[PDB]
Amino acid sequence: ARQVICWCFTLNNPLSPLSLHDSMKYLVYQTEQGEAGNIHFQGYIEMKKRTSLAGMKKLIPGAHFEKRRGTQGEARAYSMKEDTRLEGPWEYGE
Repeated sequence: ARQVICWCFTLNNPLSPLSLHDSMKYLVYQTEQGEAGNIHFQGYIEMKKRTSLAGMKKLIPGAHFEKRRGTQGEARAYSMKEDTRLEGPWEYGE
């Protein structure tokens, strides 16, 4: 059994809410307040396994993603900033 790292990305001024992916396994995101009255989405997403950024970007082409593992396992606790947290957290998928 092999484990994969979560994908940390940030979506600013989203045109719509995210959803589960047939390729991924779990979906986690939350809404935050910032950059003008508008809102942004922030969370972690775990893909199938051998899925590059192309897989995630395919769902939301035009966002900031990071697979460098800047929070591999650490995002399970901190996740996002509660001080600036607006909505969530939210879990979807398996």
